[PDB]
Amino acid sequence: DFSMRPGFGGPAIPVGVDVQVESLDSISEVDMDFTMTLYLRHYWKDERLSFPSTNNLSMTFDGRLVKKIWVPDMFFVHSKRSFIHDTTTDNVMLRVQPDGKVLYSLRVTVTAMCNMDFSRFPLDTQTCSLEIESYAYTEDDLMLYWKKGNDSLKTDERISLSQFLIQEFHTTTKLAFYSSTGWYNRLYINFTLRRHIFFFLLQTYFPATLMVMLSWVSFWIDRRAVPARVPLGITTVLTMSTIITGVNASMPRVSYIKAVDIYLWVSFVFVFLSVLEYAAVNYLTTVQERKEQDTHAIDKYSRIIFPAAYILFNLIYWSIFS
Amino acid sequence: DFSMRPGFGGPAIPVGVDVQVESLDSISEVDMDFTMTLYLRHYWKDERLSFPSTNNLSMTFDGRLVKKIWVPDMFFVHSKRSFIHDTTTDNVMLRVQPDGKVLYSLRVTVTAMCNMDFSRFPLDTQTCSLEIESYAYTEDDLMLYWKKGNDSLKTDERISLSQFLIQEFHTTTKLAFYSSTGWYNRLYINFTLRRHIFFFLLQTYFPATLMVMLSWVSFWIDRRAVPARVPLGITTVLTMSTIITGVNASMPRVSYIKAVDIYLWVSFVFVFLSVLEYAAVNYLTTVQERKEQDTHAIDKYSRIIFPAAYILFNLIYWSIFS
Amino acid sequence: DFSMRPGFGGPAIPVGVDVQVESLDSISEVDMDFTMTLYLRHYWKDERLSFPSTNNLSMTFDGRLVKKIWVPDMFFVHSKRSFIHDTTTDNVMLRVQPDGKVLYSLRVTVTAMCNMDFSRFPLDTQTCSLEIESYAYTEDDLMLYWKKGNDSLKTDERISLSQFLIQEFHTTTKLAFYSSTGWYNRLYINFTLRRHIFFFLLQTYFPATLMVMLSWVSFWIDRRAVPARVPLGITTVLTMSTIITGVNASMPRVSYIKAVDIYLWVSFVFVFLSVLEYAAVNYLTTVQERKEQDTHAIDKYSRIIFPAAYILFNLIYWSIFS
Amino acid sequence: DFSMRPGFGGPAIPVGVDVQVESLDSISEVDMDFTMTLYLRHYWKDERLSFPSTNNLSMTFDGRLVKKIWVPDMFFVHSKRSFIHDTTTDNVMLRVQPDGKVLYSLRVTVTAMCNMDFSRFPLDTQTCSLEIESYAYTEDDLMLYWKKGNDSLKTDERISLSQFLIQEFHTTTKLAFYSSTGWYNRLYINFTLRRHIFFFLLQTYFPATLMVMLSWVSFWIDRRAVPARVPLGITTVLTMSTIITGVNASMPRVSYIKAVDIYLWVSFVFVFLSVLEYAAVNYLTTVQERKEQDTHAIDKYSRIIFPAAYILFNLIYWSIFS
Amino acid sequence: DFSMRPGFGGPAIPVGVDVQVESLDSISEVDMDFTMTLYLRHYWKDERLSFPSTNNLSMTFDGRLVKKIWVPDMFFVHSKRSFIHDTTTDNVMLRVQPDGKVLYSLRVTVTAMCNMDFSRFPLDTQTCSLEIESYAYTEDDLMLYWKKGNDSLKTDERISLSQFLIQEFHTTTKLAFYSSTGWYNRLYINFTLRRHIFFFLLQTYFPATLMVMLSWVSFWIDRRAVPARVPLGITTVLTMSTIITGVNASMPRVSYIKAVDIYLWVSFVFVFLSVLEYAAVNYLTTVQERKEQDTHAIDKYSRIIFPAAYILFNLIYWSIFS
Ligand SMILES: Cl/C(=C\n1cncn1)c1ccc(Cl)cc1Cl
Ligand SMILES: Cl/C(=C\n1cncn1)c1ccc(Cl)cc1Cl
Ligand SMILES: Cl/C(=C\n1cncn1)c1ccc(Cl)cc1Cl
Ligand SMILES: Cl/C(=C\n1cncn1)c1ccc(Cl)cc1Cl
Ligand SMILES: Cl/C(=C\n1cncn1)c1ccc(Cl)cc1Cl
Ligand SMILES: CCCCCCCC
Ligand SMILES: CCCCCCCC
Ligand SMILES: CCCCCCCC
Ligand SMILES: CCCCCCCC
Ligand SMILES: CCCCCCCC
Ligand SMILES: CCCCCCCC
Ligand SMILES: CCCCCCCC
Ligand SMILES: CCCCCCCC
Ligand SMILES: CCCCCCCC
Ligand SMILES: CCCCCCCC
Ligand SMILES: CCCCCCCC
Ligand SMILES: CCCCCCCC
Ligand SMILES: CCCCCCCC
Ligand SMILES: CCCCCCCC
Ligand SMILES: CCCCCCCC
Ligand SMILES: CCCCCCCC
Ligand SMILES: CCCCCCCC
Ligand SMILES: CCCCCCCC
Ligand SMILES: CCCCCCCC
Ligand SMILES: CCCCCCCC
Ligand SMILES: CCCCCC
Ligand SMILES: CCCCCC
Ligand SMILES: CCCCCC
Ligand SMILES: CCCCCC
Ligand SMILES: CCCCCC
Ligand SMILES: CCCCCC
Ligand SMILES: CCCCCC
Ligand SMILES: CCCCCC
Ligand SMILES: CCCCCC
Ligand SMILES: CCCCCC
Ligand SMILES: [Cl-]
Repeated sequence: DFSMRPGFGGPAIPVGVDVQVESLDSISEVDMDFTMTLYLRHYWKDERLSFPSTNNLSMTFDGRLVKKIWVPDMFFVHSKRSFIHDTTTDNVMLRVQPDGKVLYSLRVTVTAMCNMDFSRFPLDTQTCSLEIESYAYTEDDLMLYWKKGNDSLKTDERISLSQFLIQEFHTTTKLAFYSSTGWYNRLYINFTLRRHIFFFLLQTYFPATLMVMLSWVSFWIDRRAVPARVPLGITTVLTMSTIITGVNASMPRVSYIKAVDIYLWVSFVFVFLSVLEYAAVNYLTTVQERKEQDTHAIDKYSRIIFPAAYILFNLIYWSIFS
Repeated sequence: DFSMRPGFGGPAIPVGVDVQVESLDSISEVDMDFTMTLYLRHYWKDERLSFPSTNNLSMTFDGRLVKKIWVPDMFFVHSKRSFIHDTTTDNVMLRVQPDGKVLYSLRVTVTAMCNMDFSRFPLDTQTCSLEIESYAYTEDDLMLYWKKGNDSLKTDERISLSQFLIQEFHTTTKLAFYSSTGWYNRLYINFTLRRHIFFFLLQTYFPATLMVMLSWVSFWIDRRAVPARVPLGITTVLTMSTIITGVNASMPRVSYIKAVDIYLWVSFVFVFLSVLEYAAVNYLTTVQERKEQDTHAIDKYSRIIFPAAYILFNLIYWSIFS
Repeated sequence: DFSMRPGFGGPAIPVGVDVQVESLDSISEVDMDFTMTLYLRHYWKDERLSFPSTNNLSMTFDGRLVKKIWVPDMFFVHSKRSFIHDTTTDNVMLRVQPDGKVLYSLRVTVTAMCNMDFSRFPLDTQTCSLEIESYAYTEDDLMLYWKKGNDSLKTDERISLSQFLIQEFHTTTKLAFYSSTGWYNRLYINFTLRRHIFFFLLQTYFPATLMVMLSWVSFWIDRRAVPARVPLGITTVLTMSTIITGVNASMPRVSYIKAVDIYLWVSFVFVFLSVLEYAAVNYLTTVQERKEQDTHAIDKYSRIIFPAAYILFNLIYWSIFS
Repeated sequence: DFSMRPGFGGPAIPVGVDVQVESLDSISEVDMDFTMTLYLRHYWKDERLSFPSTNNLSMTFDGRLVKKIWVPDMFFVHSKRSFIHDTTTDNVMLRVQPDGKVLYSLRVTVTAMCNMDFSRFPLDTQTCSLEIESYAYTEDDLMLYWKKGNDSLKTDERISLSQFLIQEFHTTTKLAFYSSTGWYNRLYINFTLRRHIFFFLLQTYFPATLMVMLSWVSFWIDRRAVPARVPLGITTVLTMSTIITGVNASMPRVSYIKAVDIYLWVSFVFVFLSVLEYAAVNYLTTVQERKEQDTHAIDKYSRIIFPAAYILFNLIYWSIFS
Repeated sequence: DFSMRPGFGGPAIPVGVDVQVESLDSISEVDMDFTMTLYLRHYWKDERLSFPSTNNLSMTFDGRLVKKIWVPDMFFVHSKRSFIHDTTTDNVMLRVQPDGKVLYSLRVTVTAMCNMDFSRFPLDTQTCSLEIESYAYTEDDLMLYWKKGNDSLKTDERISLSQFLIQEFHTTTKLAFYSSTGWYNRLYINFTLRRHIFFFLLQTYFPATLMVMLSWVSFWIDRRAVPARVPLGITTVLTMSTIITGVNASMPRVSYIKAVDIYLWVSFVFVFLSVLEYAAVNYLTTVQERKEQDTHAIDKYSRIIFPAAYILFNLIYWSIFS
């Protein structure tokens, strides 16, 4: 009866795992998941599978035999969807040796949930993992381990992504507990991710800075030229508002506060204050004309104060986000 | 014949349910649904499943036995789509004890319809539920209950969402009736949802307020400077219209009136009225010049009246939506 | 042989239908279809299904028996896609009575084609239907009818949609003909749909109207102030063009002429004419100065003529679309 | 052995086809394909299927018999995806007559590749086709033809599309050759498509034309009014650029040159030239003032030359695209 | 036992491949993959499949026989998803000759990963490939080759794409190694891709260039006209910012630096510098008036220097990207 595991009732059966990674097919920021294609290999010794031959060499069967014999039942923990490839036929392999050591191999694609924090965007780093576990059998019945330690993971040379950079592949293990079912062995495949920083500096942190620098030109124009100093500021407000909407249309769409939002909103406040400045100046000059019937003090102070505050802002901001 | 339930013809069979929640995979606002992955467990006593062993301990089978024996038929009420995971094999478990107490377990993902009201957006709170029912059998044949009361629900520590905050998981039960079929027992899994308010305050309720404040600067400029007071107002109208279209491009897309729409439209009316104000002033000054051949009264009254009305608006608005 | 219908060769077998509607899952305007989840019930009398019991009460089987016995073959006319739910097992029920009266029940989701006319958008009303027919058997072999007349349809209390309002559920029947196959009986489920009008009035018919009102302010400014009357009109053109593009980005995307398009284009023409007006005025004043070396007549006539024409436009427009 | 065709080894078996079209479900411009739902019927005479009855009338089986007997193997040439409907059961019909004439019928949806040329957009016309072929058997084994000539195609009265107009359904046949396999018979279903022209005239060819007409107003304003003639032109440039981006956001997205692109770019050049015109005029007047210390000739020539060139452009353009 | 290959234990079985390409269904730039539909053919000699007939001619079976006999197990290396077509029945063919030479044929669609570099966009060229391999058997058991060399690939005459141009189809072979499994034979189908350059020149490299040319007009306007030279520059900044956001909304969405980005950002810097220029000029004139109580030198130098620098930029840029 190939429904009972090898060594039933006695000690747990040692099953060993080997993995090779093919590709990383996609990543979704809004749904917080990633998709991967890999090869998965198993090993064990079963005597009901022995045969009399002198060759001392393995012999090959396929998926049809897999539905007759007994086989492990690993599954992917914290997955959203997976499948096994089937063209032009099932991507399954089964090799059987004279002494009874089986090898069993699959090709699969998995989508796995990854929790991500965007508060430092775009200067963040994300960490993700793939988890492997047996579904039905506890650690007293089935024992699970990496076949050759840290060397039981292999990775493909052309694995790439359009939005990210990948580094630091390694394996770990950990024991897990379910309250209604027991203690299970679990294996992990970990890696790290990062973005192209110097592109975001030019896409977002550059136009805003130029706009704030453009609002300071007003302090050097003659206060007598009202039809020239009034339209300049409000057009500058318009430009900055347009920019803040273009950046939002090109970003992934997240609804809590991010690093880049802070910088843009502060630049906006600097440009709004410049408009209030000249309104004060105009009003004071006008009441002086009325009272009686050279650069203004507020102009020659603004020319110093505004840039220095912006410089202080930048120092603190980049001390916090580094 | 494992087509007749245990206890056929006599009294109803008691079946008990246990649940553990894995993840919340996605939420759709336009279609009004959510997607969830969970583990589902059942329990009962059947004597046709007894076997002679002294061990007083459970013994394990899998999905192939499930197609031979009799098994409950629960289903998900008010679901749009669901499925059972099958890699690397069916995520199914079956454990059978010497006295005949069966345990049966599945891994599944469900999308369930949730009715939502957006009239208070973005200050709303949404309530959603998952419902479990037997398809074929009434309460006189099958009896359904939570195995250990309020403690029959377990939830994962890293359950998270990018747009929402989750709280208040608990269980309830209720009897249900179909007119052509009878009375059935139903179980419920309830929870609550909310948004990040202080992000929306800065994304939407901040730029508009600054714009209305910018339209008030006009009352302090000299009425003699026509080429300076005329372009200011119409450029301010342009800026506010641009803003009202950016917010609409970044929101989920709903076609009845929402809280945030009201605030934006009222700000728009304030800016339109400021333009009509100076047109009155200009016309009156001009006819005075013609008649005959200092700040105007309407200017020095507007400087008080406009801000006070806006303050009254804000008081009432936040008294209504709190 | 359960491949021959009950009453083969003699008279047609009467089969009766009962329906209960669960939810309306989605609607697509571009592809012209809707998606629905319902319960579907059948009834008939078959003697090969009789059994000797005294109970005078029905007894329950499930989907496995359905593959052995004979069963109707209804299908959904003018559907694009459908399916039967299968978690945690097939959503199928079969109840069999001592005298041989079978009851058979399914849970299904269907997407059905609905032809829609958008010429009156957004003041339109759409009518849609679900059609049920037997695939293989003509009216001389199988007879199909509603079990209890108008009362054979039941509907759920919380059926809702985010963009529409639903009303007027009722049933009808009609005989249908295929040229290569014969006459068949058909059943229908009809209902009506409508939009939230007073939201569209504020989203689209309000900003344009304010813009046209803003273009009339120019007639009251002094014709001597050229740098003040020239930029006003062209900025107003810019604002109206921006608005006409935002509305188009927020609508469903249809490529023939709709009611709302007409109103927007007419407003655009009014604003373009205002610019041509002042160009005439300026030119005439200038040639007068040249000839020789008070309000202009065209100004004081425009102040009356423009609003009156707009009022005439609105009267006719709302007499046509009501 | 129902694996050998009727008439094996001798002459080819005549199989006849009949078709009725239900709906046209969708069209994709970017991927260049369309999706269709239809009924497909076959006919032939097989003697291994004869039975002794006097009725001289056909008798009905279904899909389960289809898996036992022999049946044709038609397939859809140049399809991307297809399927057969299966709710509430397989949409399959089989009718068998006393003399052995079989009728066999299916309901299916197909997506078929259609090659399209967009160079004349939006004044184009597209032609598409559906192709039917036998997969395994050459013209010496299986003979394929339309059952009743041009009358073997039927079409539904409410077939409609939201973006197109459909006309000219007819059938054709053609012999085809594969180099590694042989000569096969092929059947075709052809039709024609077109757009709503007079909507595109108003959506795209109208605003641009008004803008070019607005740039000509500048020639009639007094050259002495620099602060009035300078902002007019550059604001007009801004408006035209905005328009050219809105049209691009509402079109299907194709990356070679189209008819409508040409018209928009030429209008853009006309508006840019108007700005250069006044710059010349201003410079010449200024140097005249300097030299010494009425309408300008370039103004009164532009008033004639610009409109006449635009009229010439329109004549040629509509002579080419008609 | 048709589970052992022909020639088991002795020498490897020679299997030969032939391919014909139907269509190229789609391409995704963000996910870096392409989708293809093709016919795939195999050949070999097996004696357990011989039959006694004099005809010296092949005889036809179908997919049902394929599940009984032994058959190769090729698969698609570096694929994301594939499938075999099944309407109206499995697209499978099997022809068997008196001497035992089998022919076996399939119709399939595959999506295959293609690594792409966008740094030269839009002047890039991409190279892609399709790879074929045996899953279970090494080169000592199964030998794989192209049936007729370079002539074993055929391609369809109407293969086309909406965004690209296709050229250079040819075949290659290469031996491959897996560390846990052995050496395998691999076949390749290669081709080349390119874009429509002269469309992108007009869509992107034309408006920016005109804008930079428009910013140079300012050097020829009289420095005394402040209300005419100040609004011109800031409106030009606004126009250029708008343009840079429209291009980004119409491109595929990639997050590292591309060729076209560089050109746009440099144009932006030229327009910002023009505004700073007149601010210097105005300030110097004003202090001169104050000191004392003709074209400026910076104006007549700018008129030469700005265009020459832009010309130098273009020379270098097109020397680098050619
Ligand atoms: Cl971010 C934005 C506008 N939005 C664009 N899309 C959605 N909201 C905004 C927020 C704060 C401030 Cl200070 C200025 C601006 Cl313009
Ligand atoms: Cl909300 C909008 C424009 N739209 C943008 N997308 C769709 N409509 C609008 C509505 C009312 C008022 Cl008072 C002002 C404006 Cl700008
Ligand atoms: Cl509706 C549009 C521009 N488009 C925006 N998206 C696509 N086209 C338009 C059409 C006619 C008139 Cl009179 C004015 C305008 Cl602005
Ligand atoms: Cl069509 C476009 C801008 N784009 C908008 N989306 C993508 N590019 C443009 C092209 C040529 C000319 Cl002469 C003027 C303009 Cl504004
Ligand atoms: Cl490209 C962009 C704005 N963005 C539009 N969408 C996203 N960012 C920008 C970047 C650099 C410079 Cl110098 C100018 C501009 Cl306007
Ligand atoms: C979490 C602090 C946000 C501060 C935003 C300030 C915007 C001017
Ligand atoms: C709105 C501007 C008011 C300026 C007042 C300045 C008083 C010192
Ligand atoms: C932000 C500028 C403040 C200038 C204050 C000047 C007081 C004399
Ligand atoms: C939540 C961190 C806010 C940091 C603000 C920094 C302002 C310079
Ligand atoms: C339901 C009341 C809506 C009021 C909208 C007012 C817009 C100015
Ligand atoms: C359009 C402005 C008219 C202003 C008239 C004011 C009469 C008191
Ligand atoms: C909204 C301002 C009204 C001002 C009225 C002044 C009447 C003298
Ligand atoms: C439907 C509620 C409208 C509330 C309007 C509040 C205006 C201050
Ligand atoms: C079908 C009549 C359309 C009229 C459009 C008029 C646009 C100014
Ligand atoms: C382009 C404006 C011309 C105005 C001419 C008016 C002649 C009565
Ligand atoms: C649309 C306004 C026309 C004004 C005509 C005035 C003729 C004296
Ligand atoms: C096709 C109907 C056009 C109606 C135009 C109404 C103009 C007032
Ligand atoms: C194929 C000719 C294109 C011409 C484009 C001209 C744009 C000004
Ligand atoms: C940039 C404008 C220069 C105009 C020069 C005109 C010489 C006839
Ligand atoms: C495009 C207008 C050209 C005008 C030339 C005038 C030469 C005196
Ligand atoms: C490729 C056709 C170009 C036609 C240009 C027509 C310009 C009037
Ligand atoms: C990799 C060099 C980028 C240079 C960008 C310059 C933008 C002004
Ligand atoms: C912000 C403009 C300052 C110009 C100073 C020029 C000194 C030579
Ligand atoms: C970019 C223009 C520089 C002009 C310098 C002029 C120095 C006299
Ligand atoms: C990474 C290549 C940068 C090339 C810059 C060229 C500037 C002319
Ligand atoms: C905004 C500056 C105000 C200065 C008041 C003296
Ligand atoms: C004259 C003060 C200049 C300040 C520059 C930061
Ligand atoms: C808009 C203010 C009008 C005042 C009339 C006296
Ligand atoms: C002079 C009146 C000022 C009012 C500020 C709200
Ligand atoms: C646009 C008005 C023109 C009037 C001609 C007398
Ligand atoms: C003086 C005429 C006013 C007209 C208002 C509609
Ligand atoms: C742009 C017109 C220039 C005329 C030179 C005489
Ligand atoms: C005075 C010339 C007018 C030309 C109109 C096309
Ligand atoms: C921007 C030009 C400055 C020149 C200083 C002499
Ligand atoms: C007078 C100098 C002109 C320079 C044109 C590039
Ligand atoms: Cl001025």
